[PDB]
Parts: sequence; C-alpha cells; structure tokens
Amino acid sequence: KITDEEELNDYKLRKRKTFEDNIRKNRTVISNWIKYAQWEESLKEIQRARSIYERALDVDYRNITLWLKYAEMEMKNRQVNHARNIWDRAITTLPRVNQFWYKYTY
RNA sequence: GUGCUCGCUUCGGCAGCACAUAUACUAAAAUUGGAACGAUACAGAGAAGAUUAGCAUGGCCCCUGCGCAAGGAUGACACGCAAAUUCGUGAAGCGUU
Ligand SMILES: [Mg+2]
Ligand SMILES: [Mg+2]
Ligand SMILES: [Mg+2]
Repeated sequence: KITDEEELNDYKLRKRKTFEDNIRKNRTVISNWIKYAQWEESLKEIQRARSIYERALDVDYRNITLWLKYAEMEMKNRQVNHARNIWDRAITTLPRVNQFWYKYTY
C-alpha cells in the first residue's frame, strides 16, 4: 500500500526506468513504446505520452497503429484539437492508409 | 632617461627639439564542487543434467593498450507475467417490441 507522493514517485521511477531501458535495448518494435505510452496515459500524465508517441513516430512513422493509438489517446482524453492535428498530419504523411480517413471523417 | 640646441647662458635651473609609446589566463588568494585505492559487511561468474573453449551482436556502459591488434568472466549488460490495428457461430434459458 502506497502512502503520500514520495513512494508513488519511487514506483514511477522504477517503471519509467524499466520502460526507458527496454526502449534502449530494442529501439525497434513498438510494443515497448505503446505499453509505455499506455502506462503514462493511465496516470493522466498525457504530456509524457505525447512525447512518447512523437519519439516513436521519429523511430517509425509508417506504422499505422502507432498513429491510431496516439490519435485515440488524444480523442479519449478530450483533447479534440490535438487529435485533429494528428489526423491531419496522418492523412498528409500516409495518404494511402484508408484507416486514417475513415476514422477522421467519423 | 640620453643627446643636440652658435637657448637663455651658467656650469645651478629652465625652455625647445629628437629618439624612446601600453605588460599581465591581472593572486603570494578567497571560494566552489567532484573525486583515492581500498578497507567495511553483502556478493559469485553464460549456453535447456554436470564440467567447460570461445567468436560475435546493440549502445546515455566502460577499463588496459600507439593501435582499424589483442585482452578485460565469451569484459559487463541483455533473461522479457515477450498481447500492435481488427471479430464472428450455434443452439439453450429468461425478459421485451
Ligand atoms: Mg574479447
Ligand atoms: Mg570461460
Ligand atoms: Mg563481448
């Protein structure tokens, strides 16, 4: 059982160290990136997760589910205009992926 | 500072002219931090039973070496409840238009 925010920040230190180490190990396949972004969005610290998805798109910008998770995080957390920018950049850089167009017109 | 002035004009002073023209990470310091093995306890060396040669691979890990040699335990680390987009059948019971 966790007390006040010192032990909470220690738990966050251990988890972020584990995820950043997994990123340093692999630097490829996005399951580490997505899991670390989901863990950061689950604690309502979504600016960390915005940075995570931007780093992961710097790694691999042609991976369409990464775009889908980043835009559905920004739709889910009521940040409409962020997600709107994300879908516009998505349909600009990947114009043949119909997933982005269907979800953005939806 | 020195020299020259048919300078006052004595050997005292003054005037003029000429040459000579910008050192220093400015400390004999005050400070400010990160650091020496190595001792203290703990700690024990990969490969699916055991005993073991190793060669790699990757990078916000270094050490020895002049080394693009070779060593450092195969130098160490890497060991992960390894889940990424997107579902449908058939009957059976219950309530409903
Ligand atoms: Mg070697
Ligand atoms: Mg050996
Ligand atoms: Mg090696």
